[PDB]
Amino acid sequence: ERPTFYRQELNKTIWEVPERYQNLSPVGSVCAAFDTKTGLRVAVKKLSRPFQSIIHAKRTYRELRLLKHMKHENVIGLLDVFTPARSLEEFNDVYLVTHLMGADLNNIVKCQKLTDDHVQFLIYQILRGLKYIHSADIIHRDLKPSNLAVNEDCELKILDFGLAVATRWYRAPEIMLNWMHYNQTVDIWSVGCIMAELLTGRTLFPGTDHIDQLKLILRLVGTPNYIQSLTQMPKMNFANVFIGANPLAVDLLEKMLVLDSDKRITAAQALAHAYFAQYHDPDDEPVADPQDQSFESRDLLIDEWKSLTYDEVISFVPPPL
Ligand SMILES: CCCCCCCCO[C@@H]1O[C@H](CO)[C@@H](O)[C@H](O)[C@H]1O
Repeated sequence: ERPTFYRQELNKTIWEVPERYQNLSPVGSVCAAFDTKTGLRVAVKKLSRPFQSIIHAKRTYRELRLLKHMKHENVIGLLDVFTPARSLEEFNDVYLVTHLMGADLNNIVKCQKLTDDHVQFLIYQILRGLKYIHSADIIHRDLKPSNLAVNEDCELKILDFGLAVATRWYRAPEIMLNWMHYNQTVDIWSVGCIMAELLTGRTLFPGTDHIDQLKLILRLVGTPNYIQSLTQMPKMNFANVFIGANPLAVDLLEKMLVLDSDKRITAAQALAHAYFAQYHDPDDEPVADPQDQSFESRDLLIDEWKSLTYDEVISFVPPPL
């Protein structure tokens, strides 16, 4: 049951891992390995400093639990979680294992010319995935082409949250102006820009800095403070803009790239949209199981949070095959 572990020096860090994980190679805390058992390419993350203090011990607990909970075909899943520790008394480090995908959306877009057929399929999957994360009270906030992975079968997974500027390009306006209580539809704005890049092959808002990213946005959607001082920009007609896009692609877009986060279509509404008629299937578009958050109101010592995390690691069961 317990694997043989081996040890290794990598970026001034000694990694200790089960012997199934071979060829460890860091990228930028995170190593790519080859899982000889499963013949699968994997990423292995070793956690930075769990149990650092009390607020981290607790954050490590909460987020491990959130991650264990993820089970959906369009969302990164946990293949494995382990520690070389042989007892709670010596438990310090925690390792996470997920599979490494092969391609992602940015390397794809920068190499091949997609048809509307390809686009409809990719976005459906992204939205189906987004429906699920949102339903689990999560707000991803860095949705970008490089963190949208696709494997051989063209199955796409959303990758990069509770885990780890090209991002500013896909960021919702309200996220750049330090709103404090922003909405889940910040993620739908991201989808809209990704979608626009799929339809055309080009970056919609390739802006350098904050205010300038924003000048570029105003130039598409027209002007809605330092804004009561910004130039008059009239609203562009999206059909005149996206020369080729299925007029259904354009209507969905018109509803994603809206400034008022209150009027922006949700993940669930967008799935029901006529652009997705061939894939839309309401009885296989599931939401997250309720999770218990009793611990959320507990006030324990660091070795209690560590005790609990330990027990989560130990109890983890991997995906069947
Ligand atoms: C220069 C334009 C910047 C963006 C304009 C408004 C962005 C989103 O809109 C606003 O965002 C808030 C948080 O999500 C909400 O509380 C507001 O009700 C909503 O209208």
